[PDB]
Amino acid sequence: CFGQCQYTAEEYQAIQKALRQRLGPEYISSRMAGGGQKVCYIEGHRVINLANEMFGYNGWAHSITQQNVDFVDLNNGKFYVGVCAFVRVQLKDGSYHEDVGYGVSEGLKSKALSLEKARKEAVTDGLKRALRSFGNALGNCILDKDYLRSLNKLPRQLPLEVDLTKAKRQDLEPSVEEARYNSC
Amino acid sequence: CFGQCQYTAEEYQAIQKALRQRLGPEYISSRMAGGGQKVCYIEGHRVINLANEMFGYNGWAHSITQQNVDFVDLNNGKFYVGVCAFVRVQLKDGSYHEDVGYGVSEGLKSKALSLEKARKEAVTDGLKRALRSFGNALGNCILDKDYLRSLNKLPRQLPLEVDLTKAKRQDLEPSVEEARYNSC
Amino acid sequence: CFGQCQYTAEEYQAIQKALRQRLGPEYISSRMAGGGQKVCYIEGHRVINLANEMFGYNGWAHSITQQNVDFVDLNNGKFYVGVCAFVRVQLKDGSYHEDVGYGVSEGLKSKALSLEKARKEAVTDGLKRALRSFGNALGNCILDKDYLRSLNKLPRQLPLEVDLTKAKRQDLEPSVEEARYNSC
Amino acid sequence: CFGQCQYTAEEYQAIQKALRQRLGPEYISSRMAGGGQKVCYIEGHRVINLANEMFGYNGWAHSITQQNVDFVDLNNGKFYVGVCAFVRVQLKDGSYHEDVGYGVSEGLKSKALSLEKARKEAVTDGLKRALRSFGNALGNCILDKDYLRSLNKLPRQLPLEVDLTKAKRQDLEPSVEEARYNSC
Amino acid sequence: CFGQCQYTAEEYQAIQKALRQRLGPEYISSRMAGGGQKVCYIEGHRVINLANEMFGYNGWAHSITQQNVDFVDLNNGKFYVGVCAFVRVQLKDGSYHEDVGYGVSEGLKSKALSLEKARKEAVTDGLKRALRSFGNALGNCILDKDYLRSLNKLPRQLPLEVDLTKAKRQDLEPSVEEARYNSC
Amino acid sequence: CFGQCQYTAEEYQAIQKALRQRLGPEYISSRMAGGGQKVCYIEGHRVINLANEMFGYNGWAHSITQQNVDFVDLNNGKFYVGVCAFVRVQLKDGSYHEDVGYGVSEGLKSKALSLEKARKEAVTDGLKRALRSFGNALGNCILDKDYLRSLNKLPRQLPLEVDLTKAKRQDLEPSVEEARYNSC
Amino acid sequence: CFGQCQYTAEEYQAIQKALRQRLGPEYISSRMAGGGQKVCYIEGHRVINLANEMFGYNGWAHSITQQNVDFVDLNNGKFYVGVCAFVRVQLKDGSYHEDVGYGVSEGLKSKALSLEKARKEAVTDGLKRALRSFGNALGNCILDKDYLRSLNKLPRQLPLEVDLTKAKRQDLEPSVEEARYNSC
Amino acid sequence: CFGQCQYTAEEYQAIQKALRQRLGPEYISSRMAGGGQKVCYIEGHRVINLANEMFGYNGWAHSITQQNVDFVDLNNGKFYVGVCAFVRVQLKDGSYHEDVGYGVSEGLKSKALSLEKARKEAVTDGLKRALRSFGNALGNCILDKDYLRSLNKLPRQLPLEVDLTKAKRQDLEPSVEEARYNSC
Amino acid sequence: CFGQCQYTAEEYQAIQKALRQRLGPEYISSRMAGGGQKVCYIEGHRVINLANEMFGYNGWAHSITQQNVDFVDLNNGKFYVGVCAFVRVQLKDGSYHEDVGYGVSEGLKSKALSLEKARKEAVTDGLKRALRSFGNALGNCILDKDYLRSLNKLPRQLPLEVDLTKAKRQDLEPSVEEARYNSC
Amino acid sequence: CFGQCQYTAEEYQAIQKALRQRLGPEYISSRMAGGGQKVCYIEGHRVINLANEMFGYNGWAHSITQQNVDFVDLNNGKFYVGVCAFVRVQLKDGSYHEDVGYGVSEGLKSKALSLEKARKEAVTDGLKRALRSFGNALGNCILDKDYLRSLNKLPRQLPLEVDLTKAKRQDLEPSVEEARYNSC
Amino acid sequence: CFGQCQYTAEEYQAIQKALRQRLGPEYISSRMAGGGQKVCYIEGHRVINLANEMFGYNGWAHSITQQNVDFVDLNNGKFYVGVCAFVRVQLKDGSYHEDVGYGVSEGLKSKALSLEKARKEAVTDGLKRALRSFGNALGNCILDKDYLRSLNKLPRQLPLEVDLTKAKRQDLEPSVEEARYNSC
Repeated sequence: CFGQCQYTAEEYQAIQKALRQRLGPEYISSRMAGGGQKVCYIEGHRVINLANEMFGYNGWAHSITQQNVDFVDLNNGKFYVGVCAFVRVQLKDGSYHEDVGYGVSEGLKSKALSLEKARKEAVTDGLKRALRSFGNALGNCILDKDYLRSLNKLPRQLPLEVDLTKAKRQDLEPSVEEARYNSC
Repeated sequence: CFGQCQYTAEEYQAIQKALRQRLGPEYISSRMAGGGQKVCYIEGHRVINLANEMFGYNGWAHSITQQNVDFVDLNNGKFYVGVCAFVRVQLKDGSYHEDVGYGVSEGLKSKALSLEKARKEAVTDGLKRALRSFGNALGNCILDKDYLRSLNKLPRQLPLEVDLTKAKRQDLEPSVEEARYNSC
Repeated sequence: CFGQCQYTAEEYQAIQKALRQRLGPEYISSRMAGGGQKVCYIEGHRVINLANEMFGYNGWAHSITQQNVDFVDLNNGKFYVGVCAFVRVQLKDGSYHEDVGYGVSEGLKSKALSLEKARKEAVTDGLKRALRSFGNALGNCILDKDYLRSLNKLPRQLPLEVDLTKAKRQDLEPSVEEARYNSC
Repeated sequence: CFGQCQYTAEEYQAIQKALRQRLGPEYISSRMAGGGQKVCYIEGHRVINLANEMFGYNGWAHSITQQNVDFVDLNNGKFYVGVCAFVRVQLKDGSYHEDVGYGVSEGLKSKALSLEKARKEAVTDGLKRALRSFGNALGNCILDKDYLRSLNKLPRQLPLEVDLTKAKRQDLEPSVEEARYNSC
Repeated sequence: CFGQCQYTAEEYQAIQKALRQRLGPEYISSRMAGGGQKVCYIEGHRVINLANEMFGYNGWAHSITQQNVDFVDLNNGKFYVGVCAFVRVQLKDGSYHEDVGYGVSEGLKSKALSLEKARKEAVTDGLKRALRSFGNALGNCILDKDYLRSLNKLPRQLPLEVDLTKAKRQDLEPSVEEARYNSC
Repeated sequence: CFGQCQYTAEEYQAIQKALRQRLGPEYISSRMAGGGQKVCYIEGHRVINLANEMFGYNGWAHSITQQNVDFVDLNNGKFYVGVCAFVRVQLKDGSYHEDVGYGVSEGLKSKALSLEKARKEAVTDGLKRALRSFGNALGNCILDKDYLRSLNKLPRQLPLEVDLTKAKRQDLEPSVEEARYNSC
Repeated sequence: CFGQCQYTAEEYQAIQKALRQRLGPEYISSRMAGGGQKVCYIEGHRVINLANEMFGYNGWAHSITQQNVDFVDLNNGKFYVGVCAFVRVQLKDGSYHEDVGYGVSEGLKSKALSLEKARKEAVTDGLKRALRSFGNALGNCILDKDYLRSLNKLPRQLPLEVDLTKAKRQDLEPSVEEARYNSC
Repeated sequence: CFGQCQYTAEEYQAIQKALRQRLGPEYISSRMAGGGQKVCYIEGHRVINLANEMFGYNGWAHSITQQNVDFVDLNNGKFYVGVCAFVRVQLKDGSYHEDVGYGVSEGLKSKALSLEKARKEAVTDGLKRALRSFGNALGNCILDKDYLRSLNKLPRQLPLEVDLTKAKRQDLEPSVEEARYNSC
Repeated sequence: CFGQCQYTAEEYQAIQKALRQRLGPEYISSRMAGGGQKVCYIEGHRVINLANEMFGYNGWAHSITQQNVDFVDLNNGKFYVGVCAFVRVQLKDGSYHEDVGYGVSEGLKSKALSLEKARKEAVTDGLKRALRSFGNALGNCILDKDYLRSLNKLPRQLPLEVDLTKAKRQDLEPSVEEARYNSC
Repeated sequence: CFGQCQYTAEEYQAIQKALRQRLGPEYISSRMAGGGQKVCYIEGHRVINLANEMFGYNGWAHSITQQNVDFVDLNNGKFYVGVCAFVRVQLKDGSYHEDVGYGVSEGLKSKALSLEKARKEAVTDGLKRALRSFGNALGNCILDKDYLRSLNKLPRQLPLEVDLTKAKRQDLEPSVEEARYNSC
Repeated sequence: CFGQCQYTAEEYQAIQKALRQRLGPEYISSRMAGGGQKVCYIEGHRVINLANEMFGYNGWAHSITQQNVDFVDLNNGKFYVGVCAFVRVQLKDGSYHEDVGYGVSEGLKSKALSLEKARKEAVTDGLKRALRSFGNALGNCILDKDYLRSLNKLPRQLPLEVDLTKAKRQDLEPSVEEARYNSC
């Protein structure tokens, strides 16, 4: 089952070589840090799809080992919420990587929305930081300074328009059900 | 049993390819956020059916690892309830994904109804966010900005009328019972 | 034993296809919500029989993982009781689904009756919401808005009179005892 | 041992078909609810015998997972006692069903008798509600409204006189001891 | 060992048929309830011998899962003691039944004697109520109203005088020791 | 080892038949209850020897599952000590019986002696009550009223003088050591 | 290993027959009870040697399951210490017996010596009372009243002088070391 | 799986020889310590890539065994946060190394950002210090004084510009998916 | 390994016969008890060597199951320290013996030295009392009164001078290393 | 895996002989103790490399079993921090050694830096003291007084300049990757 | 692995005979006890090397089962620290010995240094006292009074000068690495 299967040599080399390279300009987005320069990051769904495409959708898993609210402060009617989360990512071979993410809320008035934002963000950057440890292709290169400098010297590409003419419009999946029938 | 069976190659490719694409305009609904623009989301039962159709009704499971009431506040006779829930979704191969959902209640007067809404919603978006990690087909594409922009440029389709002439009107299931007899 | 047997292909397809469709007008009942429109729901015993008929009487199980009284308030001599319950439903293959139900009591004067109602209702809607996740046939369709709209356009069928001429009037079960003898 | 043996096909169909039907007029008794109409129920020993006859005396078990006194109140010299009990019923195949029962005492003066009544009744309706989930024959039909309406249109049968000429008057069991000798 | 051996078909039918019938007039005794009619019950040793004779002396076991003193009150120099006990009875096949018994003391002056009576009685009716669930022969019929009415219409038999000419007067057991020698 | 060996048919019948009968006049002794009639009981060592002779010295075991001091009260310089003990007796086949005994001290001045008496007596009647459940021969018949009435109509036998000419006067056991040598 | 080996038939009969008889006048010693008659007992080392000679030095074990100081009181400069100890004795076949011993100190001035005496005595009579349960030869007969009466009618034998000409004067054990060499 | 596979001789010698040497001038960076000289260190991603390249991306894992906030102090409106983290690095053969890292924040005003920095840095230097123990190539040489002195005598190389013409611009990985297909 | 090997017959008889006899005058030393006569005891190292010589250096083990300081009192500048220790001695066959030792300090001024003495002595007499249970040769005979009386009638032997010409003066052990080489 | 492999005879003798000798003048460094003479010690990385070279990089592991801050004192604006750490070093054969190290900080003003220094130093000398127990080659000889005296009589060798022309300048490891490919 | 291998006969006799003798004058050192005579002891590293040479470097292990600070007192500016440590030494056959050591500090001013000394010394004499139990060669003879008296009558040998011409001056171990290669 999970955490027991042994990677084959061809699969090992494929995944290692694929993880060796860096990301392209489409993945990295930017934010305006408070009292700082432009901070480059990667969207959560981009890294998620990268994971399901590199290790397989059934090849990697992530769990929240422990999450606790660090603080909820009420200052002049605003809620400052800080939350930490421990996220562990495990492959199908048994390897794993555990890292901490932080969720921060400072502007919202409603306490419930503040905790919602804080906990969801804590989990999402926990996942990001835990997947970063597996190689450059999953998001390590964002921390490299020379890589960011080279990125700054690239043309600003326009966002791609999604061609959805072949999207999912009917529920029944004849191919998937047929394959599962052949597997049963 | 569950969490032990190994996915076959044909089934693996079928589910991976099916999870690769995005959702169609029928799945995404909209809400009017308080002091915000239109927020797009997916209904819970849509994602549930997507799960039972992609992995099989017996292929995926979800459990509530931990749920705790964050706060219940009484302000001038109204109840503000905020609840967090940890939901873990596991496939039949052993892979899993754990995520946090939040339930919020702010308008209801009765405390019992407020907690009912908060806990049920916390579990439902916990399930949604935990299933989002498995691919674009299960709801990841809702977070993509370009995908939403493309969706905004689509015609507004009328809701489909359900043809229920072949609904379930008798309890006895001759086909299911016969198949189970042949299996016993 | 339970949670270990593997579903056969024929049984898998039978149960999947049976779970794919929706329910008929006989199952859904209605309630008059306080300060609201007609709220449609499904009776507990209907869903129970649906479970024993779809998965077999020995094919599904449910347990109360955790139940705790959220609040018991005494307001001007009335008891407001709110209770939450965690219910886990497991099939014979190992798959499972866990969900939360709420029990509410607001009118009864006696505390004991209020807790009785609250806990029993909490468990019953916990079972309902946990069985809802297995497909449309077990009660998912109640949440679909288009399905409810189509239901509203149906004739109001009169309740069926139960023909009990073949009810259980003697204790001794010659068929069951004979079959168990042949099995021993 | 218990919870490990697999049901045979013939036994499975026998028990399923036997559980499919409903109960006869002899089983259901009535009570006069406080400020209400006639409430129909089933006696505990009737359901107990139904269990030992349907699944075998060694085929089903029940345990009290957790019982706690909800409240003991002293009002003007009377004791109001409310108790909850969690009862789990398990078959010899491993299937199980867990449900909550409530015991209520409001008239008795002595505290000890009040707790005796409350706890015993809590366990007995816990057993009833946990056995109800296995099918219509074990007591599910009591909750069906149309079934009760049909029952109201039946003649009121006189209670049966027990013919005890073949009761147990001697301790020694030659048949049972001989069978156990042949089994040893 | 215990809880692992499988009952044979002949033994199963013997014990089931023996448990099917009811008890004779010798077993049931009567008590004068405080402010009530005659309450019929069964002596503890009668049920104990019934157990060792029906399932074998090595075929059934009972344990006290949990016992706690509910209350010890001192009223004007008298001790009111109420105790609850959870008793679990298990057969050699693994089946089990768990039930609650209550011990009550209200007249004794000495606290130690009151607790002695309360705890011993709690355990004894715990055993009685736990053995009641196995069938009519072990004491279920005491709760049947028609059975009690039929019992009231029976002649009052005089208590039997025990013929003890073949009692145990010497310690050494040549038969038992010889059989154990042949078994070793 | 202990709790695993299976009783043979001949041994089973020997022990069952031996346990079926009642005790002789030598075993039962009498005490003068405070403000009561003559209370009949059995000495601890008598029951102990009965156990080692019926099941073998290596065939039965007893353990103290839990013992707690119920109360130690100081009244006008006297110590009233009440102690409860849970004793579990297990055979070599795995069967067991658990029961509660009480130790009482009310006259002694020294606290240490009072607790000594209370705890030792609690354990000894715990053992007695736990062994009572195995049959009439081990002490069940003491609770039978007709048996006691028949005992009252018996001649009062003089206590037997022990013939100790063949007592144990030398430590070395040539027979036991030789048998153990042959077993090694 | 320990608690797993099965006793052979010859060894079983040897140990049973040896345990059947009673002790000789040399073993029982006497004490002058405070405000009482002569109390007969057995020395600890006598019972210890009896154990190592009956079951073998490697055939029996004893452990202190739980020991707690009941009370340490300071009265006018004297220390009254009462201690209880739970001692479990286990044979090599798996059988066991657990019993409570009490240690008492009332005259000593130093607290440390009082606890030393109390705990050591508690353990020693715990061992005595736990070994008493295995038969008459290990010390059960001390509780028999007729046995003590017969003992009182015996001549008072002078204590035996130990002939130590063959005592242990050199450390090296050629026989034991040679046997262990042959065993290795 | 992980922690079970045995390293081969050729792989063992390869990794040992590779770990024997020291790092080149590109890896070590410098910081200006407060009131101190230039402090040399290694970037986190450099060591991460070194780990995935030396032991394989699936050959090493790291987990956070325990992390606790040492202190959060508020001094004149600034937050001094000190956090410790225990990080354990394990190879695929079972070997492991556990070490402590510290995260420090002293300048930031917002508490949430201070804890974010402190915890993330604590984990990152925990990983660094835990990987340092495996050899000189993974970062041990930074602590050698003579190595640092030799480094100071080296020319200051300009940072390398990353050639990203072959970066990751499309999601689909034909090579990885094909290899996984061949492995399934 | 330890606690699993079975003693051979020759080894069993050798150790049993060796343990049967008593100790010689060299082992027993004397102390002047406070306000008492001469108290005879055995030195710790003597008993230790006796253990390693009787059961082998690898044949017996001892562990401190639990040690707790009973009291540390400060009286007029002196420290009275009383400590208890539970010591368990286990043979290589699985047999064991557990006993309590006490450490006492009353004269020392420094607290640290007092606890040092108390704990070390508690452990040493715990070991002595736990080894006493294995037979007369390991120190049981010290408690025999007739043995001590016979010892008093013996000539007072002068202490033996140790001939150390063949002591250990070089570290390297050619014999031990050669034997271990032959064993590897 | 780790802690299971058995050392071979040749490897055992190699490691034993290598551990037998002492260290050379290059390893030992000196410190100026406060109010003391020159204190000789060994650098952490030296001992680390000695470990990876003697037992192999995959042959030894170390873990922090428990670390707790002993004290953090604020004296006139300075922070005195004392920390203890328990470090366990285990070989691949299962052998282990556990020892305590202490971290001390007394001069630093910032609390965070003080704890950083204290905990890191505590772990590093815990590792040193735990590795010292394996032989003279890993650092035992530092405690020998005659060895230190002989060291003082040696010429003061100049520190060696590291020849880094063959350092690690490229990430890709063709040899390691090729060996791992051949191992997969 | 460790604690499982069985000692061979030749190895057993070698180690037993080697442990039988006593130590030579080089091992024992002396200290000037406060207000006492010369106290003889053994250095820690001497006993450590004795252990690795007698049982092998991989043949014995030691662990700190539990260590707790007994007291830290501040008297007029000096720190009196007393610490106890439980040390367990285990051989490769499974045998073990557990003993307590004490660390004392009374002169140092700094608290951190006092705890450092106390804990390190506690562990070191815990190791010494735990290794003492294995025989005379590992340090038992230090407690023998006649052995010490004989030692006092020996000439005072000058400390040996260490010949370090063959010390460890290069890291690479060709012999050890070659042997490990042959073992892999």
